[PDB]
Amino acid sequence: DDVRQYVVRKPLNKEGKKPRTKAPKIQRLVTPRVLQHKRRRIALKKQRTK
RNA sequence: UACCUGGUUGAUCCUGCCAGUAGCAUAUGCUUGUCUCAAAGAUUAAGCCAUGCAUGUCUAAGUACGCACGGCCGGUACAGUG
Ligand SMILES: [Mg+2]
Ligand SMILES: [Mg+2]
Ligand SMILES: [Mg+2]
Ligand SMILES: [Mg+2]
Ligand SMILES: [Mg+2]
Ligand SMILES: [Mg+2]
Ligand SMILES: [Mg+2]
Ligand SMILES: [Mg+2]
Repeated sequence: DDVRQYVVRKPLNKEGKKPRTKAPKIQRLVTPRVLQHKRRRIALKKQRTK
């Protein structure tokens, strides 16, 4: 299941401004950046060993 | 600038101090037109304090769902300033 689908959003409607919806930033979410950081942490050990 | 002078006697030569002389640093008195520097509640009380200020800090890079502002899609995690 996808977490990004099930985020609880907040409606936000002030007088004189268009209606809006806001959702929080998901924390502890596996993203390609996290995997790439782990990949480089692994890849530095190979350089040290060589 | 390696310097002296007056004072004890009726008069003289001495010892010997007092006073006289020139710097310096604290206060004080009188006086004071122009410019450059410049010390400044140490001395008696490390005695007592009204009031105000004198230590705070964010980058692309720890944590933003404060519309407090703000552009597009509009479930389509999180645009950006903060
Ligand atoms: Mg995280
Ligand atoms: Mg005489
Ligand atoms: Mg003298
Ligand atoms: Mg003039
Ligand atoms: Mg004092
Ligand atoms: Mg004192
Ligand atoms: Mg002082
Ligand atoms: Mg100070």
